[PDB]
Amino acid sequence: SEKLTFKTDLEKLEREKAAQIGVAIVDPQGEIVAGHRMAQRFAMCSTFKFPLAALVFERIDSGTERGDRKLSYGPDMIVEWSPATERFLASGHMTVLEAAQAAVQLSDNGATNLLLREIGGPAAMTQYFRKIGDSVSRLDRKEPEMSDNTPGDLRDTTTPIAMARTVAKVLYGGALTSTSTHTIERWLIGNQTGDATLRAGFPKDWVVGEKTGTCANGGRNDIGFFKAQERDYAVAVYTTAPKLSAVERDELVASVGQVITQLILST
Ligand SMILES: *C(=O)[C@H]([C@@H](C)O)[C@H]1CC(SCCNC=N)=C(C(=O)O)N1
Ligand code: NA
Repeated sequence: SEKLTFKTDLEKLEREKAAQIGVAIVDPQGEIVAGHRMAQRFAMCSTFKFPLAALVFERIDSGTERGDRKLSYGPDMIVEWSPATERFLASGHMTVLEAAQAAVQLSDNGATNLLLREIGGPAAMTQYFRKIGDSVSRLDRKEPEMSDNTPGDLRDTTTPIAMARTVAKVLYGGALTSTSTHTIERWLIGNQTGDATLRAGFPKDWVVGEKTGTCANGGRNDIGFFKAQERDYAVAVYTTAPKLSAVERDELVASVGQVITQLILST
């Protein structure tokens, strides 16, 4: 059984790395292909920035937001890991689209918070999840405190299956116009932060786009999509590995990518 091999290999990683590994893979309609701990809650950390960008694109599509609107800010908006926000600080603003692209592709925290300020805060992010059919994912705080990942805390969490289904809804389920869907996919493909994680474990000919996260207390996550030839999939990987170094957590997620690949290729 290829799915048994998948389960067994993930459990071997868990045991040897002292880790918990949550995975869900779904088809474009949100039907389950495979998973592991798929309805266990994990901290979203930076992975929520992909759904945030989807919210922004939905508002742009609808006309309730403009992509080129200038969002002004001062140094108060600079928090840890805000590379683009820092570069644009002297100019005094970033546009909605510049901020969204920095949030997705650099995981820029300042840019994320700038968009959160604009779209109605964590409550509004959570409302968007509910609107697209996700009753599980919740944002409670801005960055970086939302990534605290205190054991047991249900704030700022999702499950692998809820998030994989949200990804499928955004990319394949008509949440966005064709133009906006294409743009967000290109942003995910061009992500600058995921070279050593999930996509490092996929075949080089698969089209892959993803959004990473790193949380306190050993969280390392990666969510997105892959196209294996003509077949499209949405995937969410959430891991917790307190005893590993940062490099080893990257490698753990890449290893999960290889386990996913073995399943897809062999089935
Ligand atoms: C998201 O999970 C965190 C945010 C909560 O601070 C950011 C930080 C990182 S990695 C830290 C250094 N970044 C780049 N060199 C990520 C990430 O996407 O892995 N998101
Ligand atoms: Na300020």
